Amino acid sequence: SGFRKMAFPSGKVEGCMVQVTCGTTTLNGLWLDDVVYCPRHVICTSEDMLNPNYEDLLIRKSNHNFLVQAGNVQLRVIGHSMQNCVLKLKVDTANPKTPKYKFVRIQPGQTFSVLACYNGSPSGVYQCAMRPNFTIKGSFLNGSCGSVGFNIDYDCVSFCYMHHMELPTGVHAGTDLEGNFYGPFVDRQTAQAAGTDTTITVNVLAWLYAAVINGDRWFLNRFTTTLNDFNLVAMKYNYEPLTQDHVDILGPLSAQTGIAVLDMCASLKELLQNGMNGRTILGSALLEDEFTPFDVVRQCSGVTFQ
Amino acid sequence: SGFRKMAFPSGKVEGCMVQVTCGTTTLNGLWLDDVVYCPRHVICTSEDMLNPNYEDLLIRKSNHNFLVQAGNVQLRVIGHSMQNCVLKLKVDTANPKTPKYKFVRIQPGQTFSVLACYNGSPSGVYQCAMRPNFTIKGSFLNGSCGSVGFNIDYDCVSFCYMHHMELPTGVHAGTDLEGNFYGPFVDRQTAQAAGTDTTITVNVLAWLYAAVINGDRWFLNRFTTTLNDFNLVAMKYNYEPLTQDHVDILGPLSAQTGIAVLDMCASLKELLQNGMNGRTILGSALLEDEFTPFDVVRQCSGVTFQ
Ligand SMILES: [K+]
Ligand SMILES: [K+]
Repeated sequence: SGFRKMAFPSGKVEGCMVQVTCGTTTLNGLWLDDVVYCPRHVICTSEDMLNPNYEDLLIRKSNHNFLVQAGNVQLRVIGHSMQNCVLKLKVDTANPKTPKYKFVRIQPGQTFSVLACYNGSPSGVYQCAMRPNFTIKGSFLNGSCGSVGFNIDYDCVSFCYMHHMELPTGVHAGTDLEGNFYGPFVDRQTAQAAGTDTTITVNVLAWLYAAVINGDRWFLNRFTTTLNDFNLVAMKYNYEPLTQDHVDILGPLSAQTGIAVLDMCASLKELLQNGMNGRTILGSALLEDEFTPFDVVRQCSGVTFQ
Repeated sequence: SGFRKMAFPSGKVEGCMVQVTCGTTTLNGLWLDDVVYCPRHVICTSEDMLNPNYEDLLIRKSNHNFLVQAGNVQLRVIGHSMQNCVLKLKVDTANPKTPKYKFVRIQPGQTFSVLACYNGSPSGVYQCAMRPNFTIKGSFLNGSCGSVGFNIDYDCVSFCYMHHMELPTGVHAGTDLEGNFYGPFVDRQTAQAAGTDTTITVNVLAWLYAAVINGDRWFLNRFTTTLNDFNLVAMKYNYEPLTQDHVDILGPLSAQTGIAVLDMCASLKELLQNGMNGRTILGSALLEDEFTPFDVVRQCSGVTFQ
């Protein structure tokens, strides 16, 4: 049946993307009801970016400083405010294509779909994980800022990411839709180090379950382990600790397959210690960690969105 | 920066997906204007599937044998015809969300986005390649049939694939939207072997260029090669021949990077012979072959879709 990096359908988000311009900067905004959300660094000039006082930069701004274009339609800005690192432009028109939505702060490990946009227009869609160091390994270019990450549950878009910057290492950083950065990052052009990145253990386990559902059973072994003994081995290979909450979320998959989580953990332990011996799991020679337990179920069970 | 399996935005295709039921079988249909396209095997019972006479099975069908549901709206079937292996159901309502579209027959190695659907509702979107043996390595479950593959150019959806079946090996086969199978496959439950699958060489090269654009240069070596000497090594590793046309299509990327195609070929030759020495290219320990030269440009240049 197969297994792919599978993104949510993008239709609901496509109709919310607009172009926002201020000064010398154009980037993307999210148009929901009569508000457009975008990164507040759009108000900065190059020189402002080095040490911006945003409260003061925004006071000196007027509604007429902001050009918002939805397709070939100018939206008139009739108000502006700042929530943390997000700019909220109140416009004269509610988006008639506003979907059901919420703003959610995700945790490291968790995944989301990215609708990469330039000039308010979608370029493509791909699946991403919030890395344990609060960066994402996206595919983004100049002008991508304001592009959002999202999950869909039924008909409800949960927006969890807005793109703000690329770090020097070529990885990406941003906020929830309430404007709070994931990670120790600030929207200021000043050197800022990403933490060291670790592997998302719960996701590697989820993917091993995916492999079992798709037939691959060679890595299942006769050994077992305790959670603590597993985490001790994990730590040494730069894997995130496995928590009881992780074990619980892997429940549905353990039930579906009949293999218990601690059994799978022992299977992973061996994989970490010995390697794969030039074998592949779901076409991969590396252990893949950008699929959550929910992602595997959704794909392996055929969950749909309406 | 960054490089991902990036799918086209799915919005334009989402609004064309419907549920088609006949007998006890439910699968997906593509609703364009007042026609719904779906696999004709929807008219077969399990017993019919072993040796179907489609002309005769269809004569014995009436419009009222087909239930089409678009969301919670029943579309009334008022006509039916068969074009090769695709069923065309004429319905009472033109799709108000019909996009600009064409039907295109793609070639092996070319890529496309898949909107996996169940019960006329989208589950997810992912990027696919037409394998050299005319199969696709999709992620599809029971009820996925009628799901389509597509590219977008500007505002125009080019439909290139409709899903019909999974082979025993777990790979997938289907038709263009005129109903002609890609490959030597038939919509009959009778043993059908996929040809031996080879690696899409031009795509591996395109991806190596992507890797260079993103920094990775460790695999660039001091050697060069002729096209023929390359193809001799390629053949031995189950790689498709590299043609002059392939060399020409890689031109833009060779220009962008400054590395000539035959130089990159030599870099690949060594990778094939020695392996990767536990190193990775764009996060991968395997050579990836599901990105075309165009795909790399689009993603690395930031092409957008109206
Ligand atoms: K600016
Ligand atoms: K070389």
